[PDB]
Amino acid sequence: NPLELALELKEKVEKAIKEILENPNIETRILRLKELLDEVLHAIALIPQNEETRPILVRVVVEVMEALLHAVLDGGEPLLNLKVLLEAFKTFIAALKTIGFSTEEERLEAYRVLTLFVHTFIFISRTLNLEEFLKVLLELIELLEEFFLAVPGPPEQRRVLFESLLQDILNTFKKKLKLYPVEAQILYLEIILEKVEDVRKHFFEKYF
Amino acid sequence: NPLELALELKEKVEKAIKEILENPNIETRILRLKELLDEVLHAIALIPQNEETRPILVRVVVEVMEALLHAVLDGGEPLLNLKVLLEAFKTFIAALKTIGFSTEEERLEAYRVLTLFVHTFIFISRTLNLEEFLKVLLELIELLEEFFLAVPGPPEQRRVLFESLLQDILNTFKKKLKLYPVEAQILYLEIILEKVEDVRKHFFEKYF
Amino acid sequence: NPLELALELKEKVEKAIKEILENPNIETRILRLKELLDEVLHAIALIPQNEETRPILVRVVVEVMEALLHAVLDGGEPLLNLKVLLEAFKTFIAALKTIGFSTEEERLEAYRVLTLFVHTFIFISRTLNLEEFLKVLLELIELLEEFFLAVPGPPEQRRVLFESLLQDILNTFKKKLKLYPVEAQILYLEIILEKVEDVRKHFFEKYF
Amino acid sequence: NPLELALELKEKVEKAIKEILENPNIETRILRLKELLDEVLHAIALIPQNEETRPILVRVVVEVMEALLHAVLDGGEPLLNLKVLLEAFKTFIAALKTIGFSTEEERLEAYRVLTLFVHTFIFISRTLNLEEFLKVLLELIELLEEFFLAVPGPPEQRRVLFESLLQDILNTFKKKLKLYPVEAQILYLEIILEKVEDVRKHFFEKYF
Ligand SMILES: [Zn+2]
Ligand SMILES: [Zn+2]
Ligand SMILES: [Zn+2]
Ligand SMILES: [Zn+2]
Ligand SMILES: [Zn+2]
Ligand SMILES: [Zn+2]
Ligand SMILES: [Zn+2]
Ligand SMILES: [Zn+2]
Ligand SMILES: [Zn+2]
Repeated sequence: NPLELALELKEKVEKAIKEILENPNIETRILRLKELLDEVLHAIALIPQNEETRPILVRVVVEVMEALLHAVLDGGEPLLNLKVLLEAFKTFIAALKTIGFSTEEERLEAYRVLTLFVHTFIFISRTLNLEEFLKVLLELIELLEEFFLAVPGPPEQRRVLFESLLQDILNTFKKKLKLYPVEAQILYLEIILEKVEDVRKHFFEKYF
Repeated sequence: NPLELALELKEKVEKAIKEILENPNIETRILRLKELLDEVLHAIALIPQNEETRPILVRVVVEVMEALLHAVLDGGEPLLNLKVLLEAFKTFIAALKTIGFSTEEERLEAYRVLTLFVHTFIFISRTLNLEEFLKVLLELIELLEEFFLAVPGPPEQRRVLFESLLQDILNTFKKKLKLYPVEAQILYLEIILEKVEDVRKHFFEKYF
Repeated sequence: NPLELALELKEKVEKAIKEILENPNIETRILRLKELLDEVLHAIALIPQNEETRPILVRVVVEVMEALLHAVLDGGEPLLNLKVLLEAFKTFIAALKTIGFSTEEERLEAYRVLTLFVHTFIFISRTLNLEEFLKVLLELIELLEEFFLAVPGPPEQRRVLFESLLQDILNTFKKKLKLYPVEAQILYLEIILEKVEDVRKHFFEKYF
Repeated sequence: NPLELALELKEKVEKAIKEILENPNIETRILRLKELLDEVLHAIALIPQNEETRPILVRVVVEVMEALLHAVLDGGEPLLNLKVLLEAFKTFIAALKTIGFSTEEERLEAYRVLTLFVHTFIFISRTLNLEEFLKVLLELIELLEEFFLAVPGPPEQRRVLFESLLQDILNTFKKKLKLYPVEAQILYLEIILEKVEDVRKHFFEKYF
């Protein structure tokens, strides 16, 4: 019966998270959390999927991702943390795709997780230099587009959240750029604005 | 149901403001209030929006902005406070645009908040020197134009309030300018008068 | 047929300007207008060139440049706006060179655009410090020389307009310099006077 | 009959483009587009060449290259996309040489595609470091020379477009160099100016 499998997977994930959080090494915590996320994805892949189990899997994946975000916020080199965050976010999108969403509560949970991820990524990536900043920001924008193409729902919130998150990214980029001479402003502002306009156009063509 | 979500968001914001206010550090209070404003915006973004929730969201945003203005008025460096005020007020326009306005009470509350913001900004920016003074006054005028383009309503009040606020800004600018030799008067008076004339022309073309 | 191509280019530019002006972000407006100028230059390059098309190309370029000047006058950091104005003016000179100039009406339109550019540049550059002021003023004088060498016509107007514009620049420079102690007067006044005398001598040798 | 072969090749290419654009992975999209371009070249190689088929082949090659440019603009490591762009542009030149050019419309289409390629390449290569920037710019200039030697036509447009593109490259190079200390300016400005002067001299000797 699928429901019992969902409960046993939930308990297994809870014990695994409790074990991993106990470890003193922060980098070890991050790596084991990423591996746990991948194993959770493979576990959902095997479990039968239906109405009742779907919210259970959604919640368990949300707990894993939130725990990983909190752990990656504690310590570590910023670049390694950002790369692990990107890989984990790709796995998160894949898990959300295979699970599928029906109820509104799961949609709101995923949207909250996305907002938390965006804020955490911006906060961590604040400390880098210019080139890595631009690279990670472009990767974040692309993954944002992929996630908004992954979760189906009403288009109004789909538009509002995308606009708000792109505005957050632009504000952070401008804030960072104001620390550099006038010449770099032109180049990097042009690059970021063109990328944002392109992704906005792609999304607006999609939802129509 | 949207209403219960509105109430619960209100309560969360109330204890959030209460907690943050007990913090001893001033700069921490300002920064966390700005974070709370942004998170509130993202919260309304997800909250289903209809007739009854609209006033509740307007009230909670008004309380957050008023608390931030009072906290900013207490202590801190002038320029940093002004920049945080500008960012938070831009977020305020974004939140008001997302919410939408129907009733007159919400409109009057928004106009009162705008008046409070303008007076506080002028009072704080009084202490700076002419270059930063002129800069902050210019983006203050631009953000005034954006806000008055954001909230729809009757045009007579939208004209009278704009004229009064521009008069306040001009009086403050003249008061500050009267401390320096005659040469600066010409240049800076010309700059400010041209800017205010241009924004007035833009608004008067808009509402017609 | 060249005439139909000129008309379709005109129409494309009009909707391009209409779309661009709609955007809320000021910096995006400025950058996209600069790209529109460059693409207009490239389009004119391919367009077959003859009598009737010349006025049409002169108009469309004039409208694009005027819209960019008005947009730049609205908002933005002074230095970035000035630099974008410089590159746009270089593109404008190149476009005027490739188009060719026969009729008097197009000449008067080009001279009016040059006067507008000079006044706007002076007004915007008023707010900078001495070093940036000197740099931007010297670049402005050099591009003025290039433009007056780009558009052929009767030499009396080419002399009178050059003298008037140089006088405007000198008056603005003196007005700005009167804010600072006596020592800076000697240095920067000497630099600007020598530059102006040199460019005047070059032009007067040229037209003879 | 050659005409039916041209239509069937057109339909095959449209179906292939539609299939490739569907793929989620961006790098796969780029690679399959490049392979499609090469296979298209081999297809025209076998296709009998005459008057009516020539415009059809020009159009289909233009669509393939435009789709590849748009896909390359979406995502990927900049250096990889630049190298793929260089290889695809070489293939594009070879295809244009094999097809031949008689009508003016095909010439204008090819020139527009060249302009799009130059702008996209400059925009993408903006983000690299100094040495890679210089290398890719030199390869771009060389391929520009080859393309302008590939498509025959009137020499006036051949001159104007070359001058405009070289000016674009020089402006971008100066803009990037303005981010670095004074010593690097000398060396790299010298290298780029000598290269562009040499290629201009070669072209001017050619067309005479
Ligand atoms: Zn795996
Ligand atoms: Zn922590
Ligand atoms: Zn936010
Ligand atoms: Zn107080
Ligand atoms: Zn007042
Ligand atoms: Zn160009
Ligand atoms: Zn204006
Ligand atoms: Zn092959
Ligand atoms: Zn795209």
